[PDB]
Amino acid sequence: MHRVMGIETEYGISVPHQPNANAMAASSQVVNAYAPIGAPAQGLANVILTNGARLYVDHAHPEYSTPEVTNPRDAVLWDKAGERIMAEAARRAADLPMGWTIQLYKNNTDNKGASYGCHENYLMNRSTPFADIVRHLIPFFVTRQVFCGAGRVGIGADGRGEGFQLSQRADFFEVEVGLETTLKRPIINTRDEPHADPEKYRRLHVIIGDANMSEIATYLKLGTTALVLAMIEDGFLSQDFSVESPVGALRAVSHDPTLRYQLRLHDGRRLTAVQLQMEYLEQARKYVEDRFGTDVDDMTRDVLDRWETTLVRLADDPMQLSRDLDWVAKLSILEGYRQRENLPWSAHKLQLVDLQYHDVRPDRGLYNRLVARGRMNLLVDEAAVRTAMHEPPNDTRAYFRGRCLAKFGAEIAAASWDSVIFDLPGRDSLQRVPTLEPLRGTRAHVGDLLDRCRSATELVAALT
Ligand SMILES: Nc1ncnc2c1ncn2[C@@H]1O[C@H](COP(=O)(O)OP(=O)(O)O)[C@@H](O)[C@H]1O
Ligand SMILES: [Mg+2]
Ligand SMILES: [Mg+2]
Ligand SMILES: [Mg+2]
Ligand SMILES: [Mg+2]
Ligand code: NA
Repeated sequence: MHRVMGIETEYGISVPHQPNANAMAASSQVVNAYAPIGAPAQGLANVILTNGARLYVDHAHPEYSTPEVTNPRDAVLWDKAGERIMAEAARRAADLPMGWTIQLYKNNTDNKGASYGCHENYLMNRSTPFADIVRHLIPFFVTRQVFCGAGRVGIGADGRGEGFQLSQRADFFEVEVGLETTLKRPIINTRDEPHADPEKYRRLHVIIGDANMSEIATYLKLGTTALVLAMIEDGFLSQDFSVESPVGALRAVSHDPTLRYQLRLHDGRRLTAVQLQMEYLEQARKYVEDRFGTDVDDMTRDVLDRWETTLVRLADDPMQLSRDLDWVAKLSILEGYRQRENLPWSAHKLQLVDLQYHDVRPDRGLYNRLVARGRMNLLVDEAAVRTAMHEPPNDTRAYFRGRCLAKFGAEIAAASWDSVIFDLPGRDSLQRVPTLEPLRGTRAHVGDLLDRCRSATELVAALT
């Protein structure tokens, strides 16, 4: 599989025993405690890291945005590195004089009414009609939470309805299509800031997904979506999967973790979320055969196979997926508490456990404690994750960005997705090197050049 993509994750943040601590100040401490090993991004803390990622305060939250990658396995890897970066940043923040003790959560709600975002970004061709993107992604986004959901205790935006639901974010979305990300949240966000030539490219800005801990969930989330987008772009999909009341269906699907809720399609068909997902899987399979046949790459085949297998197991018995899906693993933990301690779904302790699942600390987060016991299926190994904290992917412009920050960090004034700004001794003016093509500036393009250059001056000279 090959499509430029990236994940932004806004982290939940709290300062224990300082319950009214200013969240912007706490977020700033986190980012500023990690900033010694990045460069300012082009008045809150906002930096680029040597792995090509952005780390910044997005109003009330610290946010980590992966470098651009080309496939869902690398998306998992550099997104997981972001969890390690957040944990280390909070650890370092506490070591600084007057530093606060700050807890961070890779989730989407504080269970107190606030909701924050885990955004997926997908490079698309400008020539794809946005109406087609909307028509074909709304039913997919409504139903993919049967394997993408992270689980949530509490029903409704204020979390006071009693029960468990598939997704953290479903209750906070109110419209089908629109521009905002924090109010009147739209299933299809229309932000158009491509960080590339807008005549050729669109960055599809997806805001509906829960942050996932499980690598299988993040992999399926990004991979299945990317396959659906390939069908949209070519014009492959003939069927109209439109659902009658998309916002209502998003919530109803989430509120039924038995996976029996039947959606009403515009054509009167009644399908479960799993069944509509199966119709997307079967279309994906016909599309890959028609465009690739037996020449399908191994990662595309793996995503197709895992997507199909997961849907069959969800239909048979979702609990056999506890090593794979966040909502299933979390539900398993929660049902254990309900059995051991005779707790109803409204018990406050279950909302604490819900949040603990997402704690970035290796010994305190419940997902991390499952991984420590080898109880979750993983796609990458920890050695690779640690490397990915500091080194970029080799096959996007993040390579050029991250390696320049590592090797020429003394001469970088700022950087962003679309440029690196150099300060050369003896040159009066700052030197802006644009990086407009997401697939230029790879190790194949510039690895040897960067190896050879001993200074930013030699690099900048070579590029003009
Ligand atoms: N042209 C593109 N196509 C797809 N992903 C992109 C593109 N440019 C940047 N990205 C990815 O988009 C995300 C941008 O993060 P951020 O700056 O937080 O975006 P936002 O403008 O939504 O806040 C990153 O994960 C980055 O890798
Ligand atoms: Mg962002
Ligand atoms: Mg944000
Ligand atoms: Mg975003
Ligand atoms: Mg932006
Ligand atoms: Na936002």
